[PDB]
Amino acid sequence: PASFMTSICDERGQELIYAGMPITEVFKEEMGIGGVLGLLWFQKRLPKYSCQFIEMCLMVTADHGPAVSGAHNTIICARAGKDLVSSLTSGLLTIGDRFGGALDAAAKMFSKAFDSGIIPMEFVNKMKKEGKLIMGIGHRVKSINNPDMRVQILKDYVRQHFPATPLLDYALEVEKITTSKKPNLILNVDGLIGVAFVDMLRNCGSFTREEADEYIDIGALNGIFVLGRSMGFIGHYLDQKRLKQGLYRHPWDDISYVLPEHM
Amino acid sequence: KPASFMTSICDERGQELIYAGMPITEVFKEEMGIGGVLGLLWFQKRLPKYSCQFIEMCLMVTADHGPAVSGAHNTIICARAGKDLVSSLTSGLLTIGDRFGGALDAAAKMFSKAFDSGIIPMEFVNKMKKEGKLIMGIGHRVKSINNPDMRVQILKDYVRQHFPATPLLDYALEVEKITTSKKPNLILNVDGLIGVAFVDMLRNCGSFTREEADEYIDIGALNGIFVLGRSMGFIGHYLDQKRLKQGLYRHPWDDISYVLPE
Amino acid sequence: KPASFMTSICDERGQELIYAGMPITEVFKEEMGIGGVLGLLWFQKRLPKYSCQFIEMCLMVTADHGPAVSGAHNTIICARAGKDLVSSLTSGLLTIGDRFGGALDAAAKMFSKAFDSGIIPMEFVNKMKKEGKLIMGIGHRVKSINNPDMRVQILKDYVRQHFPATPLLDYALEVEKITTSKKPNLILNVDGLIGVAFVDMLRNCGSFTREEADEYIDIGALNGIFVLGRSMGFIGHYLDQKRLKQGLYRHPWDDISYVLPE
Amino acid sequence: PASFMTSICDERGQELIYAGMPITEVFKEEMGIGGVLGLLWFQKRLPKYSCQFIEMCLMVTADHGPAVSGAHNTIICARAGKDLVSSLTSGLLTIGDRFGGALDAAAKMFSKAFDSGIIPMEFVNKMKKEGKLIMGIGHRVKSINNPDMRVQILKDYVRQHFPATPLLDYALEVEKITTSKKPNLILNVDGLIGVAFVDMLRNCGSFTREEADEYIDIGALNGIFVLGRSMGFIGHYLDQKRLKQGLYRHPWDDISYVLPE
Ligand SMILES: CC(C)(COP(=O)(O)OP(=O)(O)OC[C@H]1O[C@@H](n2cnc3c(N)ncnc32)[C@H](O)[C@@H]1OP(=O)(O)O)[C@@H](O)C(=O)NCCC(=O)NCCS
Ligand SMILES: CC(C)(COP(=O)(O)OP(=O)(O)OC[C@H]1O[C@@H](n2cnc3c(N)ncnc32)[C@H](O)[C@@H]1OP(=O)(O)O)[C@@H](O)C(=O)NCCC(=O)NCCS
Ligand SMILES: CC(C)(COP(=O)(O)OP(=O)(O)OC[C@H]1O[C@@H](n2cnc3c(N)ncnc32)[C@H](O)[C@@H]1OP(=O)(O)O)[C@@H](O)C(=O)NCCC(=O)NCCS
Ligand SMILES: CC(C)(COP(=O)(O)OP(=O)(O)OC[C@H]1O[C@@H](n2cnc3c(N)ncnc32)[C@H](O)[C@@H]1OP(=O)(O)O)[C@@H](O)C(=O)NCCC(=O)NCCS
Repeated sequence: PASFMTSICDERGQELIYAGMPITEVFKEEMGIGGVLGLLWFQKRLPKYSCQFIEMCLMVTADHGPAVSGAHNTIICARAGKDLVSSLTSGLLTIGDRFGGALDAAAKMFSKAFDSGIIPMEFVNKMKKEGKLIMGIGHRVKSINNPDMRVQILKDYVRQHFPATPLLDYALEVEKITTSKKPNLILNVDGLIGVAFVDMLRNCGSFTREEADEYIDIGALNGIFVLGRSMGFIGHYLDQKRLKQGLYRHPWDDISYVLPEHM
Repeated sequence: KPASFMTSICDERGQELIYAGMPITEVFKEEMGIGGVLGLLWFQKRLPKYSCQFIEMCLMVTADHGPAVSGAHNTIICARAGKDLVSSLTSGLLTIGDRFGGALDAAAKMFSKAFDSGIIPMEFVNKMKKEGKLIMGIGHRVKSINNPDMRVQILKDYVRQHFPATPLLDYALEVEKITTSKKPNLILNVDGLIGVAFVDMLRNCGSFTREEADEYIDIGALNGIFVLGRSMGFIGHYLDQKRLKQGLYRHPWDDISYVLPE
Repeated sequence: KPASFMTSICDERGQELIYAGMPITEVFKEEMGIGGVLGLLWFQKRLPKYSCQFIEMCLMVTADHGPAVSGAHNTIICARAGKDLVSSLTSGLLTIGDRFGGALDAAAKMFSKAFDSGIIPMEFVNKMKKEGKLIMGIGHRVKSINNPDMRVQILKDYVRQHFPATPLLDYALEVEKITTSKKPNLILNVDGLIGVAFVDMLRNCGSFTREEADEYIDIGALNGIFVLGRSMGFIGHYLDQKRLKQGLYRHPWDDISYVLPE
Repeated sequence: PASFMTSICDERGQELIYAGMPITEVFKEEMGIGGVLGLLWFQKRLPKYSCQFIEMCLMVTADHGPAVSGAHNTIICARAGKDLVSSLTSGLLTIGDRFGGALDAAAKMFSKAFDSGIIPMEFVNKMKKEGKLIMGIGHRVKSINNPDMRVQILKDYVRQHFPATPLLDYALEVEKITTSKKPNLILNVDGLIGVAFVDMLRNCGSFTREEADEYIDIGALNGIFVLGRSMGFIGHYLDQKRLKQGLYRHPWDDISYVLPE
């Protein structure tokens, strides 16, 4: 009896198959990278606007400079003379709850609040009372004084193409409240993509409510940022190889050593 | 004090994000796509549209090749071990670079070295057979002339229809005519096609000098293409094992030979 | 500009290296060993000799458990793909977690909470079984009451002979009597044994307050013991695959059920 | 035919075995961590002085502060709220030719020079003429004026306990020359451990010259630093969490953005 099960790709036959679509049909149907992601991650032929939204998400998350945790770590590996994969992975491993990997939790938290019937102000006050950070809100450098154009682009697309945007609308109401409290509490790219994907999955017509919930629960949304930002991290690796930057060592003047005494 | 880091690809400090000198709104207004964003971030060039589309086609054809290959299998094992997406993806990516996923790069370098040495295809084939070296990017387990690899056919047709010049692909196709005459399954395979066509894009699209094209190949651009493309399939395998509720795996002892010292 | 980083464990700025307030020469003069260095670097404490020796025993008993387990299997595949030592080690380490090798933190937390709350062993088990929650540190795929784990025996024997008190181990063993009477594979596994024995060590060695001991459990120190110990074996498997001249692995299709959508 | 082959550990029986030794015998013989490493990596019961040297190497490489590439990367992951393994791995992935991973190359380069009969001065000149860095030489902060006590501790042990140290003696002659040229060109911890392991493996009696050279070739020596430094990287992970350190973002003033116009 077979010990493994697989559903997404069959490479055994005359032609490669992605989720029951032979590769020739993938190209004949002009499915693009977004359509291939729809097949491999969601086992569906998603609508064109959904495929294009996926591609837009990969484009807008591609890079955000060398200062962020993962790009900084990739740059260090590259400067340590490591190979592409080691350097990329060293940076990818920083993606999580604080940096880049709040899409899953933003989708879950905003969907829960919305579906439960609580209004935006009740959601904000409940999270504050419980000491819970709102996932998908907040940014170290972008703010109401320095808005995030990636969020604007995504919003504009969703409004032009999506048949329904109730969760995005709810999250934008939350953002009006949080930014009035502190200017950095914007709806960040993780929050935008997360809530937009809930609206997309629930209303595109390719999924049942249970199927959409399963995709959010198993972590598909965070994958969008991982795949998108991998392009920028590889770009930083290549750039540092071209720049011929030597081994980095962090300066002692930026480190406070406070070791135990009387040992 | 002087800056310790240098960067050339992206500037997020302003009001509007910039990728290699193009503000993010312009990237979208010019319909650059994923391939154009790659050209900006990896090469700091605005590539022609046909080159951007070829890059996307490469990412589509390399997206996945089933669960049995080294990296997909390692990602599946992590997923079955209850790990998170990034850990599982990275466990599989870490298998890439030599015997798995390294042939795009190896084929681009080998064919480029032969072409740049000024030797003709027959001299190249004979030099490799004398040196007991396999030609990288040549050979398939079952495909042959008149039974093509469809991934090769699709990409090759696009490249020949859109690229102004394809001298390295032309050379590789001349090598294929010779190797297939020796053994019919010695076709130009998908690694060979992508490798040589990617070199032809860098050398002939007009955005690079030869020094820049050769440098991007040397520092690993084709390793990047395989990694970025295949990451999509590996994430897919992670999600699939969770969808299929697959539990912890432990390899059976009946498929392991234990030969410890006496 | 104020310092952006804070650190407490090692100072390499002076002529002589310092580990947690001790110059490296003093570490060797005091014969601290690997276990004593771990006490300094992970806990910033001087530990009794039996605690240091227990730590070393844990690292020795977790060093390896064959090539079939998730992480060793992944390391081997990665070595067979021609990759380097660190990539291959890390591909295997990334499988460590809730199902394989990384149940020490959760076992320590769940047994400590039950023990501290005064719940008797049967009430803890029945609760967990009624709730469908797995008891972390219980269960094994191949070891059982019919095939006992000698690593557990060795650890138990040491802890009972050398520790001043073993209340959490004693509680966990009462739980194991109950779970193994239900199903023979529901043994106290190495993750459970080390997890509870470390709680007993931290709480009763005299180097920690209860609050300090609870914090190190909370932040995840205990899983580190298995990661550090098993890294020796995974490096061993990497070297073994090179010494055995093992080639590229591909999982056999006969062991995979392809159920794609129609 | 079996799809996997293995020779280091057999867990199929009632009692676990490491390279032919049942786990109870490992403890009965007081083999320690160093002895277990001898079994799992070298398939040998090594002499006690070799086992103790292995343990000393793991102790001296355990940590070297938070500024080095790998510790820094681990710290960044920890500050990004990641788990232990992800954070450790992010730092281990920096180990290589420049940082922590020059033991294999130092052993190879020094062994091939020594065996070739070339004297230390002519080896230094030959590498300089060929534009090749001497692996195992050099350090960013340790120098003639800021010596490395780890190297001193290791040297003292090797001189007191090893039966023969010809490669270490040769490397120390190379160091005298390179440090006269530039103060940073010390024999670093990678070079010391690499060359000492060649002396250990060739002269402990457990290996033939062929077996000893194969170990250098497959890359066992780099594993000593990886295994040792993993303790320090885990220590940094724990430390950042205990210190409740938040998400890090590098300051823009320390980055020169030079994009195309
Ligand atoms: C991204 C992030 C680390 C940036 O935080 P920051 O700008 O450095 O802000 P600080 O951590 O200094 O916190 C400042 C204050 O804002 C509050 N705050 C920050 N982010 C918050 C959020 N998401 N929800 C609620 N309150 C938040 C803090 O609790 C703190 O309040 P206090 O003054 O009452 O203590 C943080 O907003 C966050 O963790 N967000 C959630 C994860 C996420 O969405 N990440 C993706 C963006 S990188
Ligand atoms: C796919 C592949 C296994 C098919 O080969 P095969 O039909 O099994 O060939 P065999 O191994 O049975 O060898 C049969 C003959 O074909 C030759 N041959 C096979 N592949 C060849 C290649 N790529 N270039 C030149 N000659 C080749 C062999 O040298 C042998 O010649 P001989 O009979 O004169 O000794 C093989 O072509 C291959 O591995 N190609 C990929 C090369 C590559 O890109 N490798 C990347 C990792 S280095
Ligand atoms: C290690 C582990 C995967 C082995 O599981 P296994 O032997 O393959 O058993 P299965 O997953 O097939 O489960 C079989 C039955 O035993 C039960 N079971 C297995 N582990 C259990 C646990 N830790 N607590 C309670 N019940 C358990 C299952 O609930 C199931 O019960 P059912 O017959 O009523 O449905 C599992 O015991 C586990 O996850 N343990 C907790 C994690 C841990 O401590 N890991 C370290 C050891 S590798
Ligand atoms: C560790 C290392 C990166 C530190 O370098 P550093 O002190 O920052 O020195 P720089 O890179 O600024 O180079 C300064 C000069 O010393 C020379 N140099 C540095 N390391 C050298 C070596 N290992 N062999 C010969 N010359 C060396 C450089 O060539 C340069 O010479 P130049 O001024 O004539 O161009 C470097 O010594 C090295 O790569 N060593 C080999 C790898 C190794 O053993 N690493 C383990 C220690 S972290």
